[PDB]
Amino acid sequence: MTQFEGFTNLYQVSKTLRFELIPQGKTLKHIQEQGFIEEDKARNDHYKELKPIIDRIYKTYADQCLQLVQLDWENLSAAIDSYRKEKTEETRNALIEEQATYRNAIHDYFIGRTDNLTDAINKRHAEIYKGLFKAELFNGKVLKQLGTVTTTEHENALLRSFDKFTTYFSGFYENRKNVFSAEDISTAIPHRIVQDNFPKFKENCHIFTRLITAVPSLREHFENVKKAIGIFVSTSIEEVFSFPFYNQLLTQTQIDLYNQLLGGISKIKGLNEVLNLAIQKNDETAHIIASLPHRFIPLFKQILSDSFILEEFKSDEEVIQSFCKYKTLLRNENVLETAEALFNELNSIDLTHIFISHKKLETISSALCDHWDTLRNALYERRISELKSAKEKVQRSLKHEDINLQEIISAAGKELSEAFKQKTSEILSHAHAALDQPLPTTLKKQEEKEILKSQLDSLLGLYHLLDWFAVDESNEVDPEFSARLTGIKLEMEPSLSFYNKARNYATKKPYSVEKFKLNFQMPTLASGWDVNKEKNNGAILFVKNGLYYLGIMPKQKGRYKALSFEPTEKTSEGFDKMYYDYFPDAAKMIPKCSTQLKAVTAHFQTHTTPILLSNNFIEPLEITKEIYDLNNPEKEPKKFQTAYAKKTGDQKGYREALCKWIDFTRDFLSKYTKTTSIDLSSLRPSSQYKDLGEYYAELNPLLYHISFQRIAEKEIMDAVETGKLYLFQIYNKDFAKGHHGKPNLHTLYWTGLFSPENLAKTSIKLNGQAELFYRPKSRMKRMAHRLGEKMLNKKLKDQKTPIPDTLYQELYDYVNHRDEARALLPNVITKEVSHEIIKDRRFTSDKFFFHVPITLNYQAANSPSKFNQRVNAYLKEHPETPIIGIDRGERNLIYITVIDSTGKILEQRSLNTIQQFDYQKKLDNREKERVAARQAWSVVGTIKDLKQGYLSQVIHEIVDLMIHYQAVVVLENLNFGFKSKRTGIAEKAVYQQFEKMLIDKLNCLVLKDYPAEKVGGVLNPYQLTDQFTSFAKMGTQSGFLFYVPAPYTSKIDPLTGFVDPFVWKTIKNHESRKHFLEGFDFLHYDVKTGDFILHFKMNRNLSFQRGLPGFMPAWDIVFEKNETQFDAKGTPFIAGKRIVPVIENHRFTGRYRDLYPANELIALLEEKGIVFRDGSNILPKLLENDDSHAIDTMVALIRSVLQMRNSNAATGEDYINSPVRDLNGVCFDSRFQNPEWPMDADANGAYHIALKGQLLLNHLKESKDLKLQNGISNQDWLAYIQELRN
RNA sequence: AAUUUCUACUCUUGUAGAUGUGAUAAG
DNA sequence: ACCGTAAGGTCTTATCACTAAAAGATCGGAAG
DNA sequence: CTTCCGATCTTTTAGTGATAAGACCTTACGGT
Repeated sequence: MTQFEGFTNLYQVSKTLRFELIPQGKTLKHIQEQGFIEEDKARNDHYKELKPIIDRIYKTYADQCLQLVQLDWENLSAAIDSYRKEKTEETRNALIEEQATYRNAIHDYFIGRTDNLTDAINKRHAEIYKGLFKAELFNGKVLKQLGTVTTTEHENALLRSFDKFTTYFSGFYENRKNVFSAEDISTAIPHRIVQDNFPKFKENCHIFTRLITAVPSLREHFENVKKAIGIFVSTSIEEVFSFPFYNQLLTQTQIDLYNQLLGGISKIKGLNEVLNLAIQKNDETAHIIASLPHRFIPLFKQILSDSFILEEFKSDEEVIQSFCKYKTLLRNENVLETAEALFNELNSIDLTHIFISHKKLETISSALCDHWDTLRNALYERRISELKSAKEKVQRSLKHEDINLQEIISAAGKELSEAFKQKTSEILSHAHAALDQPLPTTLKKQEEKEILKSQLDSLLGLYHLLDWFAVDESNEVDPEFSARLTGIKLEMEPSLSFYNKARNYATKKPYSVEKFKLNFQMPTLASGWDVNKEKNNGAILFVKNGLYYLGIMPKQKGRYKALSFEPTEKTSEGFDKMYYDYFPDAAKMIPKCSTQLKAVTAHFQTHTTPILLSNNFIEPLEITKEIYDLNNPEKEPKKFQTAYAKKTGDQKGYREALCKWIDFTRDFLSKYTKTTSIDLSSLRPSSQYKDLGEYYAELNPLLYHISFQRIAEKEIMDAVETGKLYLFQIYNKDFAKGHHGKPNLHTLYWTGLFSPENLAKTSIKLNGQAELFYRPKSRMKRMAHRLGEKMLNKKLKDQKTPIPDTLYQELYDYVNHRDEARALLPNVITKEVSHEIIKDRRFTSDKFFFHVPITLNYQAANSPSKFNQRVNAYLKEHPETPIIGIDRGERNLIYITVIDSTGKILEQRSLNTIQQFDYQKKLDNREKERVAARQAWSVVGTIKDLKQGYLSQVIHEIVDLMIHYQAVVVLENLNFGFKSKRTGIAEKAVYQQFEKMLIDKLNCLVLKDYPAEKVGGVLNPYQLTDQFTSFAKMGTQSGFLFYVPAPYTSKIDPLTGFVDPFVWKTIKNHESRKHFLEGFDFLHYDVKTGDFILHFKMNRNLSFQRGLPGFMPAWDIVFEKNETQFDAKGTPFIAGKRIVPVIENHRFTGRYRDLYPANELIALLEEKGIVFRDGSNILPKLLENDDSHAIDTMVALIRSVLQMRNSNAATGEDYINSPVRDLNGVCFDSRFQNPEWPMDADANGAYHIALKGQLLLNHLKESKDLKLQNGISNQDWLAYIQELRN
C-alpha cells in the first residue's frame, strides 16, 4: 500500500546558498595590491552606463533598416476582412499564417534574407545584424560598417573596455535578440508593425474612404489641413490614407508625424478636431458624418522608442531640493489654474463625448455618494429600467465598458454635479495650499515629514482625480478635451513617482545592501567545477577540520598557467580538496560530442561510409549514417522521439529507433574518455526502456561524482603566501566560535552536501555558475553599547509580552540615566554590558559574498508528473486523514483548527505566541503608535515587515503540525473573499506571498532534528506540494494544500450551520421593513423558559434574502432569556448579550453598545401594553398599529439577534452566539468555553475552513477519478454544512 | 541588540524560525 | 420559431542559466 | 617580409518527456 513517507524524492528542487567569504592570510593584501575590487566597481558602472548606449545603437540600426522595407499589404488586408466578416475557422488559421508570412518578410530585412534587395546590400545587412550580438560590437568594426553613428571617444572607450569580456552582456543579448525576431511576442518590431499598428492604419484608410464618399467637399478641406500642418507635402492625403503609404510609417519619426497629423500640434487643428468642429456645425453633412464613425485612431509608438524623473534620493536635502524644483515647475506652468479651467468647462462641453474609466467607478461612487456600491447599482437599475440574459448584458456593459458623462449625470441626479463641483474645488484648494506652503529645511523631525507627506498626498490626490477620466481607445473622446487632459495629466504624472520614491526614502534601511559582481579579470570565474575546467574557471573548494574554504586561482602575467597540487596520504595534515567530475545532461552532451560534430556532418553530406572518430575516445567509435539520420531526419520528430510515436503510431519503429539510439549512447559512454571509467552496468538493457526521457533520467545521476584528496598544509600555505591562490573561508553564523545552537537550513544543506553518505550516493548536487560579490562599507553612523552601560531587554519578566516601542526609548534613556514607563519600571530587566555589541555590524565593513547553486533530490525527475493524482490516491487510501484548517482572525493573528474525519475537533489553537513572543501584542503596539504618528511611512513599513517575519514563523508552526498529524492542510483562497481592516494581516498581497512561501517550503521540506537518512532529513526531504506557478493558475489544490473560498466560514453557527439570510441594505426604507415584518409567520413568548421564539420559513422574504437558499426549510430563531450563565472555568456571563456598532450619518462611529434583546423586547411589549406572556402571536398585534417607531425598533432587534460575531476590543469580548437552537434544544455560545466546539470566535472560521476541506475530500472519496470539484459554490456549502448537522 | 539575508529577540561573543540567486522585461 | 440552460473548444500562463567541450579568434615564433 | 603552424583564450553548442486548469466564447438541445 502507498505510504505517507513515500512522498519523497519525487522531483528535483534547485536552490542556492549564500555565504560570506572571509579572506584568509595574505589574500586581501594581494587583492588590494592587484586592485580587482576597483576595476570590478568600474566595470559595473560602465555596464550600467553602457546599456542605454547599446540601445541607441540598436535604435540606429532599426531606423536605418526599416526604411528599406517595401511590401504590398493587400493580401493580409483581405485576410483581415475575411476574418472580420465570416469568423470561419479557416479564416483565423489563414490569417495567422498570413501574419506569420508578413512577420518573416519584415524579419528578413534585419537578418538579410530579403530577395527584394540587391545581394550586396542584403549581405551587408546580414553582416551588420550578425555582428550586433558579438564581441565584434565592442571591437568597434560593426560601428565602422554601420555608417553615421553618433558615439564619441568616451563611448568608444566604454565599448573597448568590454572587449574580450562579452559574457557580461549575454542576458542583455538574450533579451534584445527577441525584439528583432519574427516571433509572435508583443515586444518585437514585426509584431508591432503587422498586428498592432497595421489594423489601425487599415481602419483609418477605410474610415477616410467612407467619409470621402459621404462628404466630397470635405476632401479638399482635409487637404487644406495637410497644407496647414505641412506634413507629407510630397504626397496627397488620398495617397496618405492608402495601403502603400504604410511602406512609410514604420520608423518612430513617421509614426509621430502621422499621429501629429491626426491630432494636431499640441496651434494647428488635426483631422479629429476638424471633424468634431464640423459635427458641432449642425447641418445635414454634420448629421451624416455623425451617422458614420468619425475619428481616427492614432498608431502605437514603435518598440524601444520611449520625462521628469531621477534616481532614488540619497539624502533629505536631495529630496527636498528636487521636490522644491517640481513645485516650482508646477507654479511656473500654473497647472492648477488649468485644472480649474477644465473643471469649469466640464459644465459646457457636450457630456456624451467625455468618458469615465469604468475601473474607477466605485471609487468615484465613494467620492460622490454614501457607499461604494451605490452608483454601480444606480447604473444597473437605470440600464434595466431603460429597456436574466438582459441582466447579464447589463452586468457585462457595466463591468468592462466605459460610461459617458451624460448617462451618469442623468442617472444619479443633479446633486452629483454639485458634489463634483465640491470635490474638485476642495482638492484644488489643498493643491493650492501645497504650492504656497514652504518646504522644511530637513526631514530629521516628525512634523517636517508630515508636511512633506501632506503636500505629496494632496498632489497625488489631484493626480487621481485627473485619472478618473478615461483616455483609452475606442471611446469617442473629444480631441480638444483629451489633448488638454492628457497634457495636464502628463504634467502631474511625476507626482506619483515623487510619492513612491519619498516613501521609499522614508522607509529605507539605514545601510546599503547594494553589491557588485567580482570577476578577477576572468570572464568565466566559477562558471563550473570540473577539474578539466579548473584552469579556466579558477574556483575550487577545500575542507579542513569541518571548515570550508574557497580557492580562487588568478591569472599570472596575463596567462592562466594554473598550478597543480599533488595528493598526499590521508594521515598527513592539511586541507582536503574537492575533485569534481561531471558530464552534463546526457541529452545535450552525447550529440554534441559525437554526432553534431563538423567532421561527421561534412562527411555524411558527401559520403555514406561510416566514419571512425578517434580523438578524445580511448578506442575508435564508428558512426553509421543511419544513426545520424536518426538524429537529423530533416523533419522535426526524430525517429526515437515520442513525437514520432504520436505522429505516426509506428510503435515497432519507435522501439527499434529507441533501442538503436540507446545502444549507441551506451557505446559512446563506454568509449569517450570522460565517461569510459564510469560503471554503466547499473543501467537496464536498452530494449526495456519505454522512452528516451526515462533513459536520460536514469542515466544522468551516474555522470556526476565528487571525491576529496588530502593536500599537505605547506603546499597550500606557500601558494597563498606567493599570491598564486586566494583562499577564503566560506562562513556564516553557524561556523562562529560561540556556535552552540541549532544551525540554519542553509548550513544543513551545505553540510549534507559533503557528508560521506551523500558522496556515496548523490542526493544534493553541487551546481556550477557560482558568483562572487563584494559589498562596500556603508556610510553607517556607528552606535554600540559601551562598557559600563546598561542593556535593556525588550521583553518583560514574562517573555511573551514586549515593551511598547514608544516606551522603550525613554526606558533605555532612563536606565542609562541620560509615567507609563514609571508604572512598569519594576517590570523591566536590565543587563550589564559584558561585551560591546555594534548595531548593524555586518554593514560596518566591506565584505565578500558567495552565491552557490545546489540541486536537491538529484536522483528524481526534472519535474513532477500528476502529483495531485498521487496525493489524491493517498487521500482516497487513507480516509482517516486529519484536516488542518487555517484562518486569520480579528483578535489573534492566525488561528488553526485540526479536525478528524468525523468533523470532531482534534486541536484548536492560536498562533499569537510563537517562540515565547506574543506577536499580537507587538502588532497592537505598532498599530497604536501608527495611529499616534498619524500614519507616517516609517511605522507602516515596520508593520509590513513585521507581518512578513511573523508569517515566516507561521510557516514552521504549520509544517511541524502537518508532519505531526500527517494531515492535509486547507487554507483560505484569496481569489474569492475579502477581509475587513479589523483583521490582522488584512493585506491580500502579504497573505498571498505567505501562501507562496508555504508552497515553496513544503516542496523541499527538511526538519532540523531528523537524522539525514530519515525521510524528512537533509538527504531525504519531504515533497508534499507541487511547484508553484501562479496564484490564478494554482486552482483549488496544490499537493496536500487545499484552497477553499473564504465566505460563510466565520459568520456561521457551528452547531446547525445557520446563516442570517437577509441583506439589510435592502430594508432601511419603511415599506421594505413593513413587508419584512409581514413576511415572518409568527413569534411568541415561551412561558416556561422566558425566551421568545420566532418562526421563519425559507420561502418568504425573497426580496430581502440573499440568493442562497439553505437546506433547512425553516428556522426557530430564539431570543434567549438574559441570565448569568457560567462557563467551564466558572466566570459569569450574560446569556444572549449582543454587541452592536453605533451608526451616525450612515457611517460606523467606532463605538459599541451592549443590548439584551429579551429584556429590551419585554420593555417594548410593556411600553406598548399589548397583552403577551400567554403564548399568543405577537406580530399582528404589534404591526396593526402601523407605528413606524415600533417597526424600526423591531427590525433593529431582529438585526441584533442575527448578529453572529459580537466583539469589542476594549472590553476584550469576542464571541459567537447562535440565535438558533439545534435538535438538542440548546443555543451555541463560545463563551461556555467547551473544548468540543470553537472556544473563541476566531476558531469558528478555521473550523469551517477545515469543514470545507472535508467537503472537498468527501467529494473526492465519492469520485472515481482522483480530482477535486474545482470549486465550492456557496449554495453547495450552505446546503452541505447544515445537512450534515441536520 | 550581534545575522549569507530577513523578522523577533538576548541564559548564551549569540538564540528561534524562515531564506533561489543572477540577468532581462515588468509591476 | 424564439429564448433559456448546459456542454464543448480553445486562450492563456514572465521567462532563461545553474556547463564541459567543440569551435573559433588571437598571437608569437619559425621557414623560405 | 609574408605565410604557416602550434598554444592558448574566449565564445558558442548541443537538447529529452512532461502538461493542466480558470476563463470566455460558441454550439446544440429542451421548453414555451
